[PDB]
Amino acid sequence: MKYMITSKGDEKSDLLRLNMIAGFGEYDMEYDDVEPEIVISIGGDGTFLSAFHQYEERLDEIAFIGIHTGHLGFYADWRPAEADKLVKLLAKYQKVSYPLLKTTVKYEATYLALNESTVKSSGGPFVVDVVINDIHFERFRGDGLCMSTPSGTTAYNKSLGGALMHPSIEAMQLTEMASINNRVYRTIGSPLVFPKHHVVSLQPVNDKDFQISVDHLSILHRDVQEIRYEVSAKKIHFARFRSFPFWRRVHDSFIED
Amino acid sequence: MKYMITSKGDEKSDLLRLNMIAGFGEYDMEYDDVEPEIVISIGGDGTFLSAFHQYEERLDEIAFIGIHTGHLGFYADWRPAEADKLVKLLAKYQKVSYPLLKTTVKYEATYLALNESTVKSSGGPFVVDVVINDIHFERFRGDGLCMSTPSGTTAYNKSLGGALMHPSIEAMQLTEMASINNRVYRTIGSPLVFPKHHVVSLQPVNDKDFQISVDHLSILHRDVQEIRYEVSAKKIHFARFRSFPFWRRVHDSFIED
Amino acid sequence: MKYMITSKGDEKSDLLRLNMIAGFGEYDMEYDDVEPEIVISIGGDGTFLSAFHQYEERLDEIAFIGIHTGHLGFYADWRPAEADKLVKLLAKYQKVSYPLLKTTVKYEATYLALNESTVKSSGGPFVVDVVINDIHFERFRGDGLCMSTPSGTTAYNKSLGGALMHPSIEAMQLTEMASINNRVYRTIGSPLVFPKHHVVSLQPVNDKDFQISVDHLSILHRDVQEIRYEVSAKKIHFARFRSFPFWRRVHDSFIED
Amino acid sequence: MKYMITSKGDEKSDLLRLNMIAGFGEYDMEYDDVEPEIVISIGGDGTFLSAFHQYEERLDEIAFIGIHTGHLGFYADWRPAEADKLVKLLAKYQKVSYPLLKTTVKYEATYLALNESTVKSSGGPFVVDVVINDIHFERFRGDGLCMSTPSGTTAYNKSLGGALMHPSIEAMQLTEMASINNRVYRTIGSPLVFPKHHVVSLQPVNDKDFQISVDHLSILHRDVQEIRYEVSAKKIHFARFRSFPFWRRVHDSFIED
Ligand SMILES: CN(CC#Cc1nc2c(N)ncnc2[nH]1)C[C@H]1O[C@@H](n2cnc3c(N)ncnc32)[C@H](O)[C@@H]1O
Ligand SMILES: CN(CC#Cc1nc2c(N)ncnc2[nH]1)C[C@H]1O[C@@H](n2cnc3c(N)ncnc32)[C@H](O)[C@@H]1O
Ligand SMILES: CN(CC#Cc1nc2c(N)ncnc2[nH]1)C[C@H]1O[C@@H](n2cnc3c(N)ncnc32)[C@H](O)[C@@H]1O
Ligand SMILES: CN(CC#Cc1nc2c(N)ncnc2[nH]1)C[C@H]1O[C@@H](n2cnc3c(N)ncnc32)[C@H](O)[C@@H]1O
Repeated sequence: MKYMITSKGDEKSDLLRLNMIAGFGEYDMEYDDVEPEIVISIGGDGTFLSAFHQYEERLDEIAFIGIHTGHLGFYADWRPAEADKLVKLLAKYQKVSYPLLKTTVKYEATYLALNESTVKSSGGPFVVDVVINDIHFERFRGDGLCMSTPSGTTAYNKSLGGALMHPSIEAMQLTEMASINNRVYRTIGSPLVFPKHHVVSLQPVNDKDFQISVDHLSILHRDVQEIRYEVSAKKIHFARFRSFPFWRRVHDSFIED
Repeated sequence: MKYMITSKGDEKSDLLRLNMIAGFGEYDMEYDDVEPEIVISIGGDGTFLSAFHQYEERLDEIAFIGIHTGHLGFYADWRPAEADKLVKLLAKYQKVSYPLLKTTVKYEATYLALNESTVKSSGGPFVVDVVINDIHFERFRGDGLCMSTPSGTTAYNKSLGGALMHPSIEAMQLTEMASINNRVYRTIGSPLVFPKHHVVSLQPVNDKDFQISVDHLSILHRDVQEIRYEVSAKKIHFARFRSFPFWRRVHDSFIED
Repeated sequence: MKYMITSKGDEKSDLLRLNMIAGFGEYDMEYDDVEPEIVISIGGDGTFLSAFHQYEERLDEIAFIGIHTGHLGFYADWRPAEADKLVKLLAKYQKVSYPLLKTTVKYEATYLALNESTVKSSGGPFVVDVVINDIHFERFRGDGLCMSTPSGTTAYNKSLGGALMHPSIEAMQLTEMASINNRVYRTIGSPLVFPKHHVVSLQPVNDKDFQISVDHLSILHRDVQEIRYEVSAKKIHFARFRSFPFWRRVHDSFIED
Repeated sequence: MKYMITSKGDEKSDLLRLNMIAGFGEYDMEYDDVEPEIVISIGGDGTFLSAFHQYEERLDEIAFIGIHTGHLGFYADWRPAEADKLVKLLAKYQKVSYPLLKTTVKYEATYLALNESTVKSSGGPFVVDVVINDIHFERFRGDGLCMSTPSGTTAYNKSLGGALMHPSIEAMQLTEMASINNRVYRTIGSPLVFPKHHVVSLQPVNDKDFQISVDHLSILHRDVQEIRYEVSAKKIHFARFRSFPFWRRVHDSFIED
């Protein structure tokens, strides 16, 4: 089938990429970066995120694979030494799917996030009303908010005090960035975990300009009327070759390897 | 059908209980506290928890209802003024189910928790190995651990920094109590959210005596070899009469009412 | 003696300012906004912060006073109804002094902060080496860092998890903003409280552009070689007329009033 | 002068203790465990804490020294290889003093803490009114409270989210253990740092039995009317032989060594 390989760009990743293309050439495998069925990322989790967004319009037809040439990643979770075994088994596997986060920006534009989407103010203070399923929940004032996917909970969400969720749970998690809490403003404080079909809506109070991020991309959006978050109906599909449990991936990354 | 009413014991709850029994008497309703189909709790969330554990052997055949005579509760979420309307509609509704936590103590004994189950040391230091699906995850040293149900996340879990999960998500959440983290002991720190069929196992390192709690009940268990946590196959069934969304219940309890 | 009054600008503050000037005119008091001995702020804590920085070059010769026309402030801690009594007693008091934070930016420029000084990245990732008294302490990667004065601990420092310090303690407190902590980057996590004469130095790793804030002012600094923090030798002097203990000010602002 | 050596009890500590006594015998040094001027602890920080409380009645006349036979401690901060050099220099140094915490239990009894003093309930719920300098600050409900010395901030205080304070600051820090915060109970949440002469008083609401700890000692106190915390007028004196800065001790223990 058709495949493509993206590289971090350094010497180690480019050389491993050319070795895998050479190995794939020994099989009935066609290199195609327009309509591939297999997308292999060689580098780090950031390289994988770029590979994800490069082909986010054909997610239903692609199985992703991440190879880490540096430290272990949560998406790039295979070592370079296993690359030849990867080529062989790719040539002849199972698939697993992770949930995604859909962000809607109304002035509308839509985006998919594999890790998270965050909102911060343009320059002045950040004040938004948080609406959950069309009911006003809180008026947040602080540095910003972060809405994370399950596989994203080990990233920005973790540094903000959020919980780590197993990626088989179809949910999204909202966490706060340095909220003010006194006799005036009151926020929930705790991270919030929302199931599928729940819609979390951010609405401006005064300033309507916001710095909105989706994974690595960050854009200053002007004249924003609303930001809608919900668990996406689309999922990202990984090629699975052996058992690397998520909790073991957490242990190896944060406890010790 | 058969019903029973439990009371907090104070004058307000006992008087409301006798008024509801009198109202139920005007219908084809039989008071029975042995095999009831309807269990009404009048008091607080603690009164509801006692009502839950009193009939935990017939959960599949009971619809629970909570009336709060004090402040709003997450289980006792109906005001005394609605009691007469409750009697009428009970006489002729829909049902909603929340997940439960199964705790297994091997020396074995099993328990169901509606809020959470916690483990603390008998007297000396608390050290346990945390095993997730038969793989060693961390060696925890600290004050204790708390495993929460979704509806329990707004209780002890919240005070420990855990996330608030909508009760439609079949999961359990583990949080830490004052863990040591230095060049010796290392814990994950973040709360962990586990899906159904995941088994979290606590195993002793030196001391084998532990103070184990399940909701309000707390027992000193001796010669403990293992404590197993998993999302229960059983669920608690609530009688539903109108929409009181969980997130609104969170807003009314923690933001303002 | 000479005095001046600054106003938030709204109708309530301007009208109270003109009433106090009229009351001061009934005494031997000279309005002077060039070399005043008394600086009265009417508005909120933000109005007071602007009054502080307007006269930061004559701190040793000025007694500050804050009047809150909205909610209680930690610097604007006197109600408008007490303004006439303030005029009388000003005309004939004691003084109390709070510590300040000195920030040095080397490319050098120096700044005084009454609340705090923060460092965030220009656009990309924020990575700095933290040096305490000329010894490397940690390599911080995250959103930013905040160094707070004692009276500033109830402001940005509090939202970041820092401790509240009584302003009689000559110290500064450093807190983290969403730090990464895994098998690569390692930060202390806890807030750090430094005494007088301790020098905390932030040094760039790759990017040398930083968004540096001092109280309300925020400047993008380019080609930064170092940022030095230390407890200032200067202090801000408040005119004291009665006992409003700091801990009571904390209770009234955060517990209830 | 007179000296004594306490040992953890294991083979390594006892053997090092006998070697130091033999080395001290080659000088005009008298072993005395009744009225020593030098108290050497060989083991861990726990061994040092026991050595501190064994001679807490002669703190003004004793210089303490800690040797760690295991991992580095904050009080036992000298390696066994330096023991012979310690004997020589002891025979002929400077002294440094750390602040202590005085706990008063009224039914009265007084205690000194080098690390911290904590309060937890006897069995039921823990509810106390927190009084700061004779003014009611908050009604705390939760697992307990911890009042830490500066050198104690790296111990229990750190695991509870408190700040790390340099031990030259004469202060005490109060932190919360899992407090309830809703529309009923309200606590400050943040750690509180109190200067000298400030008195923090814990007063019972219903239950008058409390589990009170001071460093390693923990006693169930009955019929408690009040618990008073204040920075002690006494200090612990360490023998200083070279520079091991506190912040370096923090870096070596928590960042890496
Ligand atoms: C760095 N870029 C490529 C990547 C990655 C990645 N993904 C994961 C994952 N899923 N699990 C464990 N590690 C991971 N690394 C963009 C990502 O930087 C993260 N980020 C931004 N600011 C952060 C902060 N202050 N603290 C922690 N993280 C932060 C955001 O998550 C953003 O997406
Ligand atoms: C008090 N008893 C009856 C009840 C209740 C209740 N349940 C909920 C709920 N689900 N959501 C919102 N409020 C709720 N209250 C037993 C419960 O006391 C909670 N608990 C114990 N120590 C705690 C602490 N340090 N901090 C917060 N909570 C604590 C444990 O959760 C235990 O189950
Ligand atoms: C708002 N401006 C005028 C003021 C004030 C003020 N000072 C105090 C005080 N000392 N104590 C109690 N309340 C106070 N309000 C500038 C201040 O906004 C604060 N800030 C910025 N971002 C924040 C965040 N994410 N969370 C909390 N605070 C934040 C920074 O502290 C900055 O200095
Ligand atoms: C273990 N025993 C001897 C010792 C010591 C020690 N002192 C220091 C110090 N000053 N700095 C850095 N490490 C230190 N270790 C009693 C001490 O156990 C600490 N502790 C109790 N429960 C804890 C928890 N849940 N989390 C962290 N700590 C806890 C209490 O602090 C108590 O005093």
